[PDB]
Amino acid sequence: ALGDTLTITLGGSGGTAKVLRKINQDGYTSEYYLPETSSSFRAKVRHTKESVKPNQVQYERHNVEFTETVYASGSTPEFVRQAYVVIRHKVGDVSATVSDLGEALSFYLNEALYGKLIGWES
Amino acid sequence: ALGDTLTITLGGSGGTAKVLRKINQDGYTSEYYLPETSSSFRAKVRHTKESVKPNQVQYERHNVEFTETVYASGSTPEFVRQAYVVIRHKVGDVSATVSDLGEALSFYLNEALYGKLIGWES
Amino acid sequence: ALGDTLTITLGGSGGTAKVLRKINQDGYTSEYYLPETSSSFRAKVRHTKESVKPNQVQYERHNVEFTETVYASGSTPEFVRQAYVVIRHKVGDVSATVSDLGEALSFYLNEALYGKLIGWES
Amino acid sequence: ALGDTLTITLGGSGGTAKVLRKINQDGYTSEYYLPETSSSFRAKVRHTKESVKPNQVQYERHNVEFTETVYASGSTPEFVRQAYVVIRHKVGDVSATVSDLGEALSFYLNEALYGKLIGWES
Amino acid sequence: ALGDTLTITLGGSGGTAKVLRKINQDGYTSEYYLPETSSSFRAKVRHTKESVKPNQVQYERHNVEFTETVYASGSTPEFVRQAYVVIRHKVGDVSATVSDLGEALSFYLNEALYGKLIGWES
Amino acid sequence: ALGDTLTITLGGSGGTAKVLRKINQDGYTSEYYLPETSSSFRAKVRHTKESVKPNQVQYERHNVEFTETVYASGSTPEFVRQAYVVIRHKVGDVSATVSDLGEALSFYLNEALYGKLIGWES
Ligand SMILES: [Ca+2]
Ligand SMILES: [Ca+2]
Ligand SMILES: [Ca+2]
Ligand SMILES: [Ca+2]
Ligand SMILES: [Ca+2]
Ligand SMILES: [Ca+2]
Ligand SMILES: [Ca+2]
Ligand SMILES: [Ca+2]
Ligand SMILES: [Ca+2]
Repeated sequence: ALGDTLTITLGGSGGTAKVLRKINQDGYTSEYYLPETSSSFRAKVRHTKESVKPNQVQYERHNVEFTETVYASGSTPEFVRQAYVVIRHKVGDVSATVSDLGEALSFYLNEALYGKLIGWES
Repeated sequence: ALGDTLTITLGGSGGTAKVLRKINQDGYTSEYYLPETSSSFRAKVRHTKESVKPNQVQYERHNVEFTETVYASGSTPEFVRQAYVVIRHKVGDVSATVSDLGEALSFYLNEALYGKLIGWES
Repeated sequence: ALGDTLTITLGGSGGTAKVLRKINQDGYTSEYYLPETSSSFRAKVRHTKESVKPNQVQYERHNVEFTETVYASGSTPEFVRQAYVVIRHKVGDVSATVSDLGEALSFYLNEALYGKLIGWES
Repeated sequence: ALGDTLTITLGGSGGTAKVLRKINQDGYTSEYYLPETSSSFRAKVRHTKESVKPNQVQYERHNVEFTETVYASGSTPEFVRQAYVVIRHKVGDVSATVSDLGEALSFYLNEALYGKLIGWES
Repeated sequence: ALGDTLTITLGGSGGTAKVLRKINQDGYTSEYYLPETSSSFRAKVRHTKESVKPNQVQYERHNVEFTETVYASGSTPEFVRQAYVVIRHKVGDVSATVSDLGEALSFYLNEALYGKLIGWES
Repeated sequence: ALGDTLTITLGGSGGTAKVLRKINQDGYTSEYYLPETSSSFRAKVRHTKESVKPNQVQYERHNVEFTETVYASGSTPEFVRQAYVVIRHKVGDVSATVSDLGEALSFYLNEALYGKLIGWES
C-alpha cells in the first residue's frame, strides 16, 4: 500500500518526473506502468519466502525493479533498459539493522560510480 | 582500478564507516574483504556478457553486492545479510541515460522505503 | 484507477442510473457488481497482449463488458442480456488516432440504428 | 438493408467523414470498403444464431466491426486498427430493453474512457 | 473496496488505535497486516457462495476475522488469539433485514457479556 | 447461567425488542426459542475443548449464534437467516485483553460496515 502513483525522477534529484499508475496487484506484488510517444516505463515490486528445509535457516527476499522500453525506429530494432535491487535476510531479524544495509548501498552508488561501472572498470 | 580500499557506511550518511581491501581479481570480477571478531564484511563487483545469437539485441549486465555474515554463538547458528543491484543495457547504448536511470533508482530508495518494504507493503 | 464506482445509465443519456461497485481485481482485469431483488448487474474490464513471434507485428486487446442477469421465475428459466466492445492496436501506435476511431464507432451507434440491427437487415 | 453507402466520421462528431460502398451481401452479412493513397477502410455486419441442444434458452447475435489498414512505408511494415461491438440476447425477448442496454454502453464510452484503456487503467 | 487502511481500537470505543495496511486481495478476499516488537495484527475478509444443489435455495457466506499473535519469549512458545463473525443469507434477499439482524448481534455483545462467556457459564 | 430470557433488539439500539425463553441446556450448551405467526427465533451457546496435540499449546473456543426462520408462504419455500461469532484463545490467558479484542471486533461492525459488506465489497 505504497500509494496510487509511483514517481520516477530520471537523473537522480535532477528532474523529469514520471508518475506511474497501478495496472495490477496479485500475490503480494504490484504493477506500475505509463506509456509515452517514444517509450514507456514499468515498475515492479515482489516479496517471497524460500522453500522450507529440515534444519537450515529460513529467509525472506525482497526486490524492486525498473524497466524502460524504446520502440523500434528506422532500421534499429526494439530494446530496453533495466535496473533492480534485491534484499535477503532471515525471518525474524531486526528491521533496523537490515535497513542500515541497502541504505548504505544506495548512498554508495552515485553518478561517478555508475559511470565507472559502465566502463567495465571492475 | 576503482580504488584499493572500499568504504561501506552502514546507516547511510553520517553512519559508521567500514573499510575493505582488495583480495583477488579473476574472471572479470573483483572481491573485497574485512575480518572481525564477531562478523565480517565482503564485497564483489562483477561484469558479464550474454552469448551471441544470430539475430537479437546484444546486452551487457553489471551487478554489485554487499554481504555480511555473523558467526555462530551459543545456540544461534550462522546467518547472513546481503543487498545487491544489477544494471542491464545494450552494448552500443549511450551511457548517460543508463546512468540517469540508475541515479533515479538510487534516489527512490531510502529509509522510509526500506521500512515500508520490510513491512511487506506492495 | 477508473474510480471505485461505475455508473450505467440504462436507456442512454437522460435514463435510469445504476451504480456498481468494484469487488475484485486480478490478472489485469476489474469487475463491478450490484445486487437486485429480480436481476443483477456485472461490469468487467480486461486487457491482454499477444506474445512475441520472430517476425510479426505485436498487438494488444482492450475489452469492456456489460451483462444483465434475470433470476428464473415460474416457468421461465434463467436468461441474461449482454453487450461488449473490443479494441485492438499495435504496441507502439499513437493513442490519439485509435481514440478517434473509437469515438467514430461509438458515435455511429445509436437508438434508431440499434433498432435497425435488431431487424436482421445486414 | 442499411443503404448503399456507409459513413464513418473519424474523431467522433468532429469531422473527417469517409464514405464506403457495398462490395458484397451474402448470408446475412454485408461489407463496405474505400481505398485511399496511404490507407483503406472496411466495415462488416453479421447476424447469427447458436447451435441448439436440449432444454436451454436460444440466443441471438449482432456484430459490427470497423477495420483500418496502413500500407508499408520505409522500414515499418503493414499494420491494422480495429474496433467492434457484439450484442447477445434471447429469441423473443423485448426489443426496447435490449436497445436501452447497448445504447447505455454507447453513451458510456468517450474520449476520456479510451484514454484510460490506452493507459491500461482498469 | 473497503479502503487503504483498517483501524482496530483494542478495548472497544475509547481505547488504543491500531492501523492496518493492504498486503493482498486476490480471490474476492482481503488480508491485512502490521508488525510490532512482541506481536502482530492480521485481519482478513472473505466472500463465498455455497454449493449449488438443484431445486433448493442458494445462500451466501460473508466472513470477517481478526488475529493477534505474540512472539515467543523464553519458555513460553507462540500463541494466538482471534475473534471472527459470519453472516449467511439467501441470494436475492433484502439487505436491510440482514443488516438489522447483524446489528442486533453486535449490540448484544459487550463488556459484561464477553466477561460472562469467558467465564464459561452456558 | 445467563438467565431465563434473552433479549434480541432487531435493528440495534432503539429497535424492536424480542424476548426469548430458555428451553434446554445439557452439554455446556444453552438455547432459547420463540414461535411467531410468520417467523421464529432461536439462539444457542456452545463451549468446547480443542483437541490435544502432543507438546503444543491447548486452546478453547466460545461460540454463539442467532437463527431466524420464515415459513413457506405460497410459492416461496423455507428460508433462514443467521449471524454468529466465535472466540478462541489458550488456557490460562488473561481474560480482560481477550474481552478487549472482542470489544474491538464488535465496535467495528455497524450500519455502514454491514451495508458495504453485504454488497460483496472486499
Ligand atoms: Ca546526470
Ligand atoms: Ca537509520
Ligand atoms: Ca588475476
Ligand atoms: Ca430508448
Ligand atoms: Ca478527439
Ligand atoms: Ca448476394
Ligand atoms: Ca475493557
Ligand atoms: Ca488483486
Ligand atoms: Ca438499521
